[PDB]
Amino acid sequence: THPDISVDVLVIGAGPTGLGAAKRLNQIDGPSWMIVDSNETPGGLASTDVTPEGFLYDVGGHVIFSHYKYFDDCLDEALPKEDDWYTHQRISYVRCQGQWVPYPFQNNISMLPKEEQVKCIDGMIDAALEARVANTKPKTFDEWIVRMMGTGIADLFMRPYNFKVWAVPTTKMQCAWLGERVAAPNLKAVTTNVILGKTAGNWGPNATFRFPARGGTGGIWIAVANTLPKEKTRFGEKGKVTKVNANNKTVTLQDGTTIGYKKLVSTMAVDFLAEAMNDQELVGLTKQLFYSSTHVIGVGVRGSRPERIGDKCWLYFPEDNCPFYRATIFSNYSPYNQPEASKKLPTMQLADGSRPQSTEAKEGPYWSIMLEVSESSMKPVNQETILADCIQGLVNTEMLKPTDEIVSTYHRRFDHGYPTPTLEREGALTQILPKLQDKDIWSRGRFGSWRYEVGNQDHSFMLGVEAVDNIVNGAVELTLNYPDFVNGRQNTERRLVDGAQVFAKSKAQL
Amino acid sequence: THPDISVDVLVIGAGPTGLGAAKRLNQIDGPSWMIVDSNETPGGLASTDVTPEGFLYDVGGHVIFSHYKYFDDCLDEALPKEDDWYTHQRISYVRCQGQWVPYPFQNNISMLPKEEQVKCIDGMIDAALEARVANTKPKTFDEWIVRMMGTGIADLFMRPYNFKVWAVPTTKMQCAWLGERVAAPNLKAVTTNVILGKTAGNWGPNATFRFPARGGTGGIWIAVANTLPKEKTRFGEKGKVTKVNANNKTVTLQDGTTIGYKKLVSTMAVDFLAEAMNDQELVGLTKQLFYSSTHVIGVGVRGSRPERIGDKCWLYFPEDNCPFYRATIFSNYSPYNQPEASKKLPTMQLADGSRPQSTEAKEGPYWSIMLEVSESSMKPVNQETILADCIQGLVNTEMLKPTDEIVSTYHRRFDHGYPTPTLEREGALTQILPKLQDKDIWSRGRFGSWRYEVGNQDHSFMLGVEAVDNIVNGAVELTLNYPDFVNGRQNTERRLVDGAQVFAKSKAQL
Amino acid sequence: THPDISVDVLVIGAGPTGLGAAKRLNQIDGPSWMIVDSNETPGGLASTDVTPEGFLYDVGGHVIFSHYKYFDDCLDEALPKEDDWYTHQRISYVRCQGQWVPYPFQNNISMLPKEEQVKCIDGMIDAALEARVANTKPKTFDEWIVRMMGTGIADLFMRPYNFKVWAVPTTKMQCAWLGERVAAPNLKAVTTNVILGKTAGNWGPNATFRFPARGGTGGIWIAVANTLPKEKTRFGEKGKVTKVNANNKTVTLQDGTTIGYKKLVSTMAVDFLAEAMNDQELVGLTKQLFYSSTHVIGVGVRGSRPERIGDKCWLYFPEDNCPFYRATIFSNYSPYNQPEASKKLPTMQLADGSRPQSTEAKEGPYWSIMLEVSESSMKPVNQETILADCIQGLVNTEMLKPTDEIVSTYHRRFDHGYPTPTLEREGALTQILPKLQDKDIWSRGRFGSWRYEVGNQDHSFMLGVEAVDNIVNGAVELTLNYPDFVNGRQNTERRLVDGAQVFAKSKAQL
Amino acid sequence: THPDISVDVLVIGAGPTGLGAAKRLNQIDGPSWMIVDSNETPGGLASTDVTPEGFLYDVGGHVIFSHYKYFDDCLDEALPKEDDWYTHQRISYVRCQGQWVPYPFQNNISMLPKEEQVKCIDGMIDAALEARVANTKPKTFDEWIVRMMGTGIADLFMRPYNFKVWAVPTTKMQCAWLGERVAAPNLKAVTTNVILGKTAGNWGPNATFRFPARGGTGGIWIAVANTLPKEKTRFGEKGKVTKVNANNKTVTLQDGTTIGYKKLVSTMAVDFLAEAMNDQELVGLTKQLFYSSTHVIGVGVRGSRPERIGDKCWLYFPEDNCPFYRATIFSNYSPYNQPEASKKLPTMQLADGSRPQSTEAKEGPYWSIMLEVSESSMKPVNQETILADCIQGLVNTEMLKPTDEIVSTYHRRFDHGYPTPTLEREGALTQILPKLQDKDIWSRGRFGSWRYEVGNQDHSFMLGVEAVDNIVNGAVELTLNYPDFVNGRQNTERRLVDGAQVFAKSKAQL
Ligand SMILES: [Cl-]
Ligand SMILES: [Cl-]
Ligand SMILES: [Cl-]
Ligand SMILES: [Cl-]
Ligand SMILES: [Cl-]
Repeated sequence: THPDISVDVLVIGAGPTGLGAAKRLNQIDGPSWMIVDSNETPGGLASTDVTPEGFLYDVGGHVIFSHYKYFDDCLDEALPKEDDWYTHQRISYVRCQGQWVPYPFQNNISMLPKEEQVKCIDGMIDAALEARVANTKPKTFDEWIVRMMGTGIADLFMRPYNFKVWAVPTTKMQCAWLGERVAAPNLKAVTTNVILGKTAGNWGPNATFRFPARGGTGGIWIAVANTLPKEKTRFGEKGKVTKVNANNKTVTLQDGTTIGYKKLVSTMAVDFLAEAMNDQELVGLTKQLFYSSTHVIGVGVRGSRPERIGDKCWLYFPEDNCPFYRATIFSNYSPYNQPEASKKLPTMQLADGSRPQSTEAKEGPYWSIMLEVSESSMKPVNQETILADCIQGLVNTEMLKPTDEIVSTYHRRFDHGYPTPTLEREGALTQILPKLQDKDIWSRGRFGSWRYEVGNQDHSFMLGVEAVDNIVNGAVELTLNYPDFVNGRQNTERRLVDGAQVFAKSKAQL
Repeated sequence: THPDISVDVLVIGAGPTGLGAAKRLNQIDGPSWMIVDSNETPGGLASTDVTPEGFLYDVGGHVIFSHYKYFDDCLDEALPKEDDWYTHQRISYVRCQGQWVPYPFQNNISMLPKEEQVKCIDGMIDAALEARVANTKPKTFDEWIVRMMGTGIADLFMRPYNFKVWAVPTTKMQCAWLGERVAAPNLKAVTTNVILGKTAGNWGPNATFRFPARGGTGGIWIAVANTLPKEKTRFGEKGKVTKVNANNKTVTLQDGTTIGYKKLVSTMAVDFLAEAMNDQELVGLTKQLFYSSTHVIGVGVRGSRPERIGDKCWLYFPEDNCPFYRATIFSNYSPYNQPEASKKLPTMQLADGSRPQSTEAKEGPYWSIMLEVSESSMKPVNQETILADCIQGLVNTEMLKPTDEIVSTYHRRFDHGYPTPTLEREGALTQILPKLQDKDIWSRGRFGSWRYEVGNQDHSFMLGVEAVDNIVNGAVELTLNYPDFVNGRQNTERRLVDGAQVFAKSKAQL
Repeated sequence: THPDISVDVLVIGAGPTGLGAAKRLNQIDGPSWMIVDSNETPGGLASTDVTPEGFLYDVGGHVIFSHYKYFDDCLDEALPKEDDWYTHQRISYVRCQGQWVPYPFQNNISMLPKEEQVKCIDGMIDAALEARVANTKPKTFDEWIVRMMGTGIADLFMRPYNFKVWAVPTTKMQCAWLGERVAAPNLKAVTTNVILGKTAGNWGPNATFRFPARGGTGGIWIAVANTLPKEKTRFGEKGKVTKVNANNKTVTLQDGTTIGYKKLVSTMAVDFLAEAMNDQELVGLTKQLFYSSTHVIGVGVRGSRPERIGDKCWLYFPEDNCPFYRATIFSNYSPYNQPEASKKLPTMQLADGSRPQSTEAKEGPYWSIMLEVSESSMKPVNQETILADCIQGLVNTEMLKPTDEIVSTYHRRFDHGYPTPTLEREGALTQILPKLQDKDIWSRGRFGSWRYEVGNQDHSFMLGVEAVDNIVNGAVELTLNYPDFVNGRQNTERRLVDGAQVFAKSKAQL
Repeated sequence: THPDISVDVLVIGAGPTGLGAAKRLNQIDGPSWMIVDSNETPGGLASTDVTPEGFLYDVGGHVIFSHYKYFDDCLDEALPKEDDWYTHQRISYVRCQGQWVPYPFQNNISMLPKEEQVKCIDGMIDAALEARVANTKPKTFDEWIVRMMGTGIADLFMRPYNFKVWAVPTTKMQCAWLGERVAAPNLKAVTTNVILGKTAGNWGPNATFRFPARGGTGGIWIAVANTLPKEKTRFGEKGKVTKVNANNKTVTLQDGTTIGYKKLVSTMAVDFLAEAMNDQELVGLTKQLFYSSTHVIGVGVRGSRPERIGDKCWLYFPEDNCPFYRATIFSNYSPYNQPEASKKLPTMQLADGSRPQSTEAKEGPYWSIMLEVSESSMKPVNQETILADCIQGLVNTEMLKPTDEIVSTYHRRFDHGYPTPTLEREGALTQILPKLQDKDIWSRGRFGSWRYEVGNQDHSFMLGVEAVDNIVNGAVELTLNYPDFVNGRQNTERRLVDGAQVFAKSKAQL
């Protein structure tokens, strides 16, 4: 019995990974293909939301750094106009003992209190000496931290912060993922800065970045998707997958529709995929994986951007005076992430949690703060108090004065927020993924393949691109299996226009 | 003024690298292409000669170990029959002080004289203690050797042997090339074997290998070339490139024929290429490279295979009692590498150099020995004596009895034999290659790109495949730039039939 | 009330330590002095017993190596005749798995079975690598052993043997005592000998030694004692100390005699001394010390010296097939340690424990074996079976054939045999000794000061000499407080005739 | 032919070493002895001079830290009255870049400029990392310095200062001598101090010291000499040795007197001694030694003690703005080192070298500065200028205002000042000293035995004491051969009243 639809390559999910697949499928223009998503708006976790008050919020505050020229190509194609983008410098700090320590923390001990400087420089001297002699490798994230930074910085920042964000102890995570995530501090340079009182916040791929002028980051993915042939997309309730029959290569949609595929690129969470397959073995396997949920909190506030806030981009909060691990001055990325000054809005509450002296709609201007709070079986959070707790936290960290007027609030919980690089992860993935591929199913993405090291938007996008390129041109999936390889190089070879398309164009013009 | 011929991609050279380009160009079947070679017979350095007496000789005794499924696919296509191949186990030894030390030498100290064992175990102990503390990297091949094996093994085997093959002292070479070439010995394992008297000759990719039943390895490349559209090839005097005009992208052949190209894949020696471009800058750059010439000496001998020879495949000769660094019992690979026993041949001489007691043509059977002797500006060789010196060497090493009857002899000198991994190499290549690429010229191959670590038949074949794959599909050239990456994995993704071809075939079906 | 006798310096005990004290007191001939001992025969633990059958036995088999010229002087004086001494070369072995391994064990791995050689060479490699990097110090004897020899040699010899002798686990002992006792094996030299099959039994002060022709080592001390003025000695029941009144410096003897002293040199076991002082605090401190008792077993056997025995001097037994840790072929030291061949003796029993076939007194010649067995609260021994058990052990270790005729037997238990270098030792001694000295009591000797590293006869002799030299001439007690100092040098300065006596002699000549 | 005088032991030189010998010869009161010196006043280099203006100057500013109770006893005997001594605390600083860095320099990096702190903390970090792994020993003082402090502190202080004092480059000196002279800095402690801004100037034996109320240190040795039997001393021109006839053990004095000896304790510089012996071999040997001369400069200045000067005791000057390596505020040690306030003196010059506005004799009070300048074949110094140069330096280092009134000046050059611990030293001494002893000559003292490690007054005194003790009581000369042993312990055994004298006294009481 024939399926309602038959394609060579079926793409499930229209987030960055899925759209990457679609883009390369569309570029090659060889096999037939189709992309579906239960959401009417493509973008997935890289989408932007809006409060009724006109405040925009990305899903946690997303800053792009591109490792791939291909990813750049597709962005330039979607938002080609110069004024589609703003370019910014990374102003990042960590909140430690009343003071803002420039990112990364481990490289800026100099901004700490004297007593704390001691504990830190001590830990590093120890670690540098043991390292001069070490011949074994760190078994856990935690060991790596101690080995690389010493007990001083471990206890002061690394350990408490990482629990606050991963929702699992540092001793429960693996060490291989953090090539380009965590900076290994040089003893000599660190003490030199302590002596001099200088800073060093240039480490990391976040140096300088682009942000879309309108629509938040979610705008990019809407623009990218628009380059696809509408009839090959199926977004909304009509595109919600409810069943995957690996054995006879057919997917079933919510509305009963059936799609037949030769090859399946799934970008939904691999545990949901296992469920949708009714494959008991895979379900059990995926159940060995671990993830944290993410609460994204949005706070719209009236007033000119306080000088105390300055041009800070994102801030890290290791201390326990606030529930959130990171905050972003989202209003700094684009003036279109919040209403214009002329827009009149009533004050909902003051930062201290009290009623405003006036509930009349007043003018702005406005600024915006975006928060993230992790959740897991090891770190539960109370949904009905988290917004209030977050706002208090903003007070406690002197992000807001208790008098500051709050004009808009945003709170949304994303079940699958972070794929946790646990000690167990690979043992599971090295079974799950191979077994899926033996069924002609490329499971890829932040939760498709579950590898955070390679879980950024560009990474995800390329996972989709490279899956297709593997399916069609026999390309090695570098991003999936070799995070350090792709992350350590400039990937310039693959382009939105490869030789193939050039030669075909010229043969058609004769 | 139009050229006689115009193709999208022109391939110069039909050795493995060139043919690799061809097979993928021919597979993709997109851009137009053409392949030329000055030799009527494709195969390059991987081809086979035959003496008038019917004894075959490869260019030094070639053994195939594949790192790529794609390579395997093309061999299977060209020689699909089970009985087209022989599969063998590596029986390799090193000749040291009257005894046969199993390969690798450094892993079998137990087979040496007691006095020599001491010198070696001592060396390793020292090295192992300094390694426990070392934090810098070796600057030369020689340092690497000392660090990894100790002075004992360095002076006994490594140092003398490597000069005898590379034709340059170990102190003039770089350390980066030897990932899978030189075995780093483990002190405990080595001494445990010395105590017990056990061996360990399983290290290396050569464990089990296959070899063509007929025509030598050259038979493979003739077969592979036959799967190409004949009309797209131009082999022989008609295909000899004499001039390359990079500025207007046209090549000129010996017979005056002009060929225009959009992309050039050049597999000739990059120094010859620079010469053919009349590009002074590149000629100067290429002259900073270094290579050794290779003398291949063949000796056909009458008699049943001596038990003293046994099933030995190839043998290493570090000592100075013979000029050759290696010997291959070529007759062991295939019964068709030498005449049948029923064939009658006259004896040309005895191993000791004297005349045969009888110049009548007697029967066999026969066995065959193939020698290699290196030459360079640092190690000259006398061509008119080398054959004789080699035969004497065979006597001194007890490979031949002074009474053994020589039936056939072979000697040929190949100017460009080994691309020497000198210290200066990369300094030159990282200038030569990029500058060539800016002219849309992909120089690839054993001398096309000059990197030995990736200079085997499968490496070369792939260098060509990947050059095309980069030109057409924007694939990254992994084999060229990341030897250790391609050598350390199973490269299974690229196939002689990719999804592209499958999907196009099914689209033409309906 | 005046005491019966009053001397300036009183010496309790006429072992080597006491005799040393006396000899220098007598040389200086300044302060008045006196030496007492409960034994009619001076010598203490360095005395010799005789069986009724005419078989001599030292208290464990004593071999002199002199660190002091002073010690040499007194022996030359006591036994000045050339033929008073025999000179020997140390032939020492360790009984391991049916074989005799030359001393020291850790230096002769070559003589072990192959399977065991591997275990050992492995341990040493591990330890050599850890050592290359170690920066801390060993906390226990055990740790020291591992660090210096590896787990292989530790489990095979060091750990089992050291318990067998010290009667306490190697984990319970300190590491500082073994400067010149335990050899630290060099990895390269060891493996070099395993490869070649050579030996290395020259390590240690025991190389070549001299032994008294007559009266066992006990003869020496009788002779030394005879050079003292008889009226200044009091040996026997008349010289047994029963009370020490530190407060009014008066000693009381068994026969009621009281002796007044200004300075006391006590060479009795320091725990006995505290008891004799009725000093509760010191008693409590001394009880923190630990010692092992020694069983000395003597076996006289009929027959020419078996060739299997050869010229072996002393032998170490780490295995558990015999209760003794060491055996000495005491008959080898001097022909006068056992009866002449012409002497007729009845056989008491056979080595297998059976009755002899003849109980008539037959002739010799004879040889003699001396054994040692340790006892402690951690290692009890059954006195009534130990002799039989020892004789069986001599059979199991093939020291005796079950047929060998045993002519004489000897067994005596010395309560204070070895002062155990426990972890707790120095904590107690650094209180005990100074507190005793504050009372003008120099407690010195193998059990007077309780320090094994400095507990040989010469050491003890010199402890007494230096004690007196401190009392009279303000000399620093080097042997007591700096074992490594005196052991690591040639002590040539102090002589039996110092300038003092030379100048006095010359002033009396005028 | 008999000598005019005959003694058992003859002592040449009445500095601290000679007087040490005499004191013990006098205590023992056994052999006959006699001490001679070419100076009417005993003290040697530890004697005091006086300027006509009434200003005292030690030979460089001598500060006593006693390692020996014996030394203490003799000083208590010579100067028994409480008010014979002043007790002080070590206030010591190093002059670096306009600031006073508390001694030791290496432990107080915090007091440096920020740019310099970096250079130093960097060097230590490097050093600490190499030390974690080092397994060889330093071949020179310089290497020791680098290894122990880093190139930072090496270039800033150690290297320049040590040449400025030793008159030789740090690379020309040996490493063994500096157990208690140079402090090995702990990285963690140093950086902790840099961070906190704290100090640490307690390291060293100089913590708290005592100084003779009257007569400078010279008063001590005058008082000590006075305790000797006058008739056994021969000081002055009458005591000047001119010949030493080692072969018939007779010494010849200036006035022709001949002294026969049995043992000779020579404290004159061993080079002069070899000369006096007319022993060619020893002359050659002694010429292999090296020494630096010492210029002592004394500056008396009118005025109350400037607050700028404070209670500083001695100060180190590594920088090249002054010729002197050390300065002492001698006036701070005792009020009797300079005239009383009431004394009237004319101003000789101003600190700037100009004439005084008034040559009338005005009152005080006064203060005194003592400087030291080194000289050698590698570092000449111009005698006629040095005084002025030194005064200028005092100006440059802001020790003196150019207006300060200089009342008195002192300058004297001591040919033998410092025995240089050169690399060659021991190779010479280990021949010189033993060869001398085979002749019954004990050469001892700062230049008698030439070892600086053990060349302070107490060390010297004891070298003499121990020499006599070796001659008479067969005592080991610990201070001569084991500097580290004596320096690292409290030497409490040898006293001015030993048991010997006590017992002899009580024997004569009966
Ligand atoms: Cl070529
Ligand atoms: Cl006792
Ligand atoms: Cl019998
Ligand atoms: Cl002198
Ligand atoms: Cl004036």
